[PDB]
Amino acid sequence: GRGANMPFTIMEAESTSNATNGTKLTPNFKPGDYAGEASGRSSVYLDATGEYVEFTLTSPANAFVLRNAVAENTTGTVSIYADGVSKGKFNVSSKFSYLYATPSTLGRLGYDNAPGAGLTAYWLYEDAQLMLDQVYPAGTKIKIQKDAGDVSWIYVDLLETENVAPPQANPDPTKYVAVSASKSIDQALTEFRQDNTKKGIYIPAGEWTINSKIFLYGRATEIVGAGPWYTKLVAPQSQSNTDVGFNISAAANGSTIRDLSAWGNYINRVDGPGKFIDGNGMQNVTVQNIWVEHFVCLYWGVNSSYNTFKNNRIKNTFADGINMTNGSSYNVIDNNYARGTGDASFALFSATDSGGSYNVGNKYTNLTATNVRRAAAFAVYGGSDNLFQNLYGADTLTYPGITISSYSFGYNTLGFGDQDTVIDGATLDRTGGDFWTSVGADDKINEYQNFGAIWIYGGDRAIKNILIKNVDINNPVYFGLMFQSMSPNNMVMQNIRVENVNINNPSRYGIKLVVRAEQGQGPAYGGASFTNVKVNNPGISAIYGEAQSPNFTVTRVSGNNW
Ligand SMILES: OC[C@H]1O[C@H](O[C@@H]2[C@@H](O)[C@@H](O[C@@H]3[C@@H](O)[C@@H](O)O[C@H](CO)[C@H]3O)O[C@H](CO)[C@H]2O)[C@H](O)[C@@H](O)[C@@H]1O
Ligand SMILES: OC[C@H]1O[C@H](O[C@@H]2[C@@H](O)[C@@H](O[C@@H]3[C@@H](O)[C@@H](O)O[C@H](CO)[C@H]3O)O[C@H](CO)[C@H]2O)[C@H](O)[C@@H](O)[C@@H]1O
Ligand SMILES: [Ca+2]
Repeated sequence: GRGANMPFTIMEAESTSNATNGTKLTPNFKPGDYAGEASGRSSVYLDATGEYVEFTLTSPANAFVLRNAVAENTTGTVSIYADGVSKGKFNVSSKFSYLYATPSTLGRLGYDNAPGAGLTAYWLYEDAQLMLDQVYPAGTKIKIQKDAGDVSWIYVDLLETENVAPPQANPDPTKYVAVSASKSIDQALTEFRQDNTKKGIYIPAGEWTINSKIFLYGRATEIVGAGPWYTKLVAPQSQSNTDVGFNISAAANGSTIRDLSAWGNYINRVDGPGKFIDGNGMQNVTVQNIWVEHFVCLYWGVNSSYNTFKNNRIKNTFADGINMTNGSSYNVIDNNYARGTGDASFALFSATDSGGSYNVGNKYTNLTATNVRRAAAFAVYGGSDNLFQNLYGADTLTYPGITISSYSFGYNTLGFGDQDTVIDGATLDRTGGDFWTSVGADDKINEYQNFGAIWIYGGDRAIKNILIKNVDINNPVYFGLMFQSMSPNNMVMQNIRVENVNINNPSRYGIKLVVRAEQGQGPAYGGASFTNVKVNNPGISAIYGEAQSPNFTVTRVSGNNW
């Protein structure tokens, strides 16, 4: 009931509703582990010819996405059956998975694709997409099976199913110049610009190369596809880390991109390039119903305002999904789905290194973000008057479900401003995790620093006016809520409120006031108010750190069972 409303249905392979003659992993929360990195922290291991997982369709489907893990540096197949009749072969491959690092060098996570001595493999799961020539009814038994000739072994994590409409044709051949076998995207855009009666271009079903950053200028431009399953923009797969996509300047304010998919060719993170859409001051641009993969980001906006991001799918990128800096204001990020982003899936960063003030007035609504391969599902870094509402986040590999931080990351930065940053209506399932190193740390349980479902981090910038309300935190890895001040700046927390929050079976505490994260770090400064904040069945205590935090005040307004 919370998050994005998407046309596809996700079914976990390990659900005991599904018959299998293979191996269900028992869950853990461990990076670089096939259960830890899986959706729902488990998957079904198919290991020998004839092993299968049998799903039952709850909704008709003609298209299927298998999130899976196969061996490093292999491509192959796994079989799919409909009611016991074999119907195709998924094309599975570890070409975009397996990024290498070390427990002590987790800052390199996402950047290094080559195996080497002493390196652990992370980011183990990738996706295979398959469309079948039949719409199958609900109640169909869809069997994922390892036949002779299929890959040696495979971890089956989940299957999304979708009933995909037929491809939409050119809305009007007189108003949209058509990409074709003889006409490239670039050429169609030239003809559009040069003929004032055209509203833009139509990209039809098929696979179209994008080896370029396509700049949209001149006037508001409409870029329309036949559907994400049918219109595929394809970065050249023979190459790697090719910066392609769209750049939308202010000349093309009011432009539209919709109903297509873009398949990148990145195999590791690169900082600078790699965004599918570049927003430099763009305004009133609508990005709608696109499906992006294997880019660094879907979108990175710079001082772009009044834009709409609606119904998109962001899967398997190497850094953020959607992020915005430099006074990017009054944008609507509504009804988007993210899975397997390589950094925070949905974020707002008030960086001012390009002459912009606060990110203000933005709305991040009906969002779903799972399997965050690094950092948080939702991250808010400074800003003012920004709303995060009706969110579902789950299975972060390393970090909180929600990060609220005034840390500059080394840039010219504004902290939180005069109006509340609000987080209203969130469900976070199995969020938090392990990252960085915990040398000299208090409350030390392992090699790493441990992160609660929600992290309130005072950095080197002001941290104030934060309202967290109507949040359900189910089985966090460690804590529900975690308050932490960076030393030595010791920025004081004012006007933090937590209302109607349930923390269900946190393994350690429901509330952790960080006392010494690291050598050189001290307790948190400021305070926070608590109303109807319920901690149910903690592992150790309901709240940790109160007595050791003399510079932090806990205001128990009412309703608190701790
Ligand atoms: O305005 C800051 C710069 O943004 C771009 O750089 C990004 C990098 O800084 C980095 O961003 C981090 C990001 O992933 C996020 O989750 O956490 C931090 C704060 O929210 C960010 O610092 O990596 C991103 C992906 O490669 C970069 O997009 C611009 O390219 C750069 O010119 C700006 O200076
Ligand atoms: O995955 C989180 C981000 O990683 C990178 O940014 C780093 C900062 O988050 C930060 O990390 C600190 C870490 O070194 C250790 O000291 O713990 C601190 C808190 O307990 C962390 O805040 O600082 C580093 C230097 O600026 C950054 O390397 C990526 O740049 C960013 O994209 C990620 O979102
Ligand atoms: Ca699973």
